[PDB]
Order: sequence, then C-alpha cells, then structure tokens
Amino acid sequence: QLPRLCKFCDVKATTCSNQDQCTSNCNITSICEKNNEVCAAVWRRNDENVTLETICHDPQKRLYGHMLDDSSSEQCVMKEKKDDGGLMFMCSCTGEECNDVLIFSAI
Repeated sequence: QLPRLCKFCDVKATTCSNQDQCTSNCNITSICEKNNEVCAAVWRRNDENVTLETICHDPQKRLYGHMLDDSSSEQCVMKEKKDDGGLMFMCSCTGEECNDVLIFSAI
C-alpha cells in the first residue's frame, strides 16, 4: 500500500470543536516515507481562539507538554492535556492523514 502521508499545516485559527470526529482543515500532503515518520495533529482552543496544527511529528517527544496516545492505533484520538488558559489536544497515528482528523471523546 501507500507509504506514510500526513497533513503538514501550521497552527492557525481553526473552527473544529471537541466532537467525536473533527478535521484539521489542512490542505497539504507531506510525505513521510523517508522514515518511520507519523501523522501528528494537535488542536488547541483558548478562550475564543482555537488553533489547530498538523504535521509529521513522532509520538515520542511530548508536544506542548502533551503526549500522544494513539500513534500505533489506526484511529487518532484527541487527548486532553493540562492546558492553562485554554485546551490543547494532541493525537498521532501512522495512518494516512489519520492525524488531520482529531477525534474528541469525553469518556
């Protein structure tokens, strides 16, 4: 099948909400076949300014002080990390654009 592909967009004001399923709104396709790169998508929401970032980040280093928990999973889930002043969710997945889709579930 295809190698590794994920959305590579900078963090900008997004309109995605903490819904069971959300999109990154990104429109870029970064190739990650030059390594075991993975798709990492973190969606943050501060006061009335929600920013979403999408890029090929390894679920090894904690981004924004957050650790992805679904990189090995086929479905990327938005993890709620201690965010003061706003909420920041980060998720990863070796899937394709799987990151672009930020799943938000209370549970």
